[PDB]
Amino acid sequence: MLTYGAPFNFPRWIDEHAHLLKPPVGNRQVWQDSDFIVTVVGGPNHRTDYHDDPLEEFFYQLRGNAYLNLWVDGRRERADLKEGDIFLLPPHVRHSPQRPEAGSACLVIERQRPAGMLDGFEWYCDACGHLVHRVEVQLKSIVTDLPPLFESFYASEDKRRCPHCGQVHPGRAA
Amino acid sequence: MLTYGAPFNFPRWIDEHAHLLKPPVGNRQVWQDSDFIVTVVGGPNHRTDYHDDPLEEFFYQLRGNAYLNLWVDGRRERADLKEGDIFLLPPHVRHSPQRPEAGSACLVIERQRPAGMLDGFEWYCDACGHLVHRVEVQLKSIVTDLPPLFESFYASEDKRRCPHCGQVHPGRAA
Ligand SMILES: Nc1c(C(=O)O)ccc(Cl)c1O
Ligand SMILES: Nc1c(C(=O)O)ccc(Cl)c1O
Ligand SMILES: [Fe+3]
Ligand SMILES: [Fe+3]
Ligand SMILES: [Fe+3]
Ligand SMILES: [Fe+3]
Repeated sequence: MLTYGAPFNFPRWIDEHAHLLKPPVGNRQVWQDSDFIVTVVGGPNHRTDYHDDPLEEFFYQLRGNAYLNLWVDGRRERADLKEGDIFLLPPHVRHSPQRPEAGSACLVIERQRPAGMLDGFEWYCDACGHLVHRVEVQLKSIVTDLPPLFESFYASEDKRRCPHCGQVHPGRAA
Repeated sequence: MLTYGAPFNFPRWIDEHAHLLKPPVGNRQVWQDSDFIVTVVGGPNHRTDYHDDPLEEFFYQLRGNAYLNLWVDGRRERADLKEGDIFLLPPHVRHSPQRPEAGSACLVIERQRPAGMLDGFEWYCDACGHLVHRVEVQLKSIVTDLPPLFESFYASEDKRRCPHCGQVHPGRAA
């Protein structure tokens, strides 16, 4: 049987769940308990973290503009997602999605991570660019597991303290 | 590094490769050698086969209309893909994509199949609806491996002969 239901108009679905896309992630999963994690992400979001996904991530910026802050070698990069753009991210490339515009919508498709394959969430220093803190987690829900992790980073100056130059990361204000 | 390149406008990409989408599949893969198999499928295609994918398949009918002939229990069903519709197909649900309109375009995303996980391609009888022929293959390319398989079915009345009522499947004319 069609465990995930019949086909349905996507633009309409987005219009109807627009009000449900809220910070910090701006996340909303389309189907539950599926191998393909299909989500729509809107704005304005609030991400100061760099995600380290063990698998690839597909992007299709349907509405509005957004961009991904990245690290390509050891340098911070910016990959813009102009409305209409699609993009496939190689596994493990560090990325921090910046979605500043309201009414924005990007289709993001990922995969359920196999047991033992963990996701990483990182923060780097503004000053020396050194790694400040990293949390590895067996990701069970890209919609609910995230906010709690960030909150623990923001609630601790010890986690935010750069082990290289001692600078304390701005927390939820960077 | 961005092994798959930078983001790019999708509508434009489709406009530029429109002429490359041809029968029987109407297939075109966006990125090569990736875990996520991202393809755009246009029309008019020519499919008389039912695909048995061991993994899920994501659909997003971007341009035009199409439909999937299915089997939901033992009955032939039809799941329409109206322009704008998205759909996630559970693994193994038998489906035969019918894409009759030219200039049509549907985003189809699947996964690279792990060794040992085979794909099935089937044909059923018009008369008794019984299974007429099934080929299992370690799918290495949903863009090039398909046509050769179908051609062998069409070139053999023995493969097309229903083991239940003896009716010979119409081949590439059903
Ligand atoms: N790319 C994202 C995004 C995003 O693109 O906004 C949000 C959540 C997660 Cl888990 C991601 O991997
Ligand atoms: N759904 C499809 C389609 C399709 O939707 O047209 C084409 C090729 C393959 Cl291998 C598929 O699984
Ligand atoms: Fe990510
Ligand atoms: Fe520092
Ligand atoms: Fe299929
Ligand atoms: Fe028959």
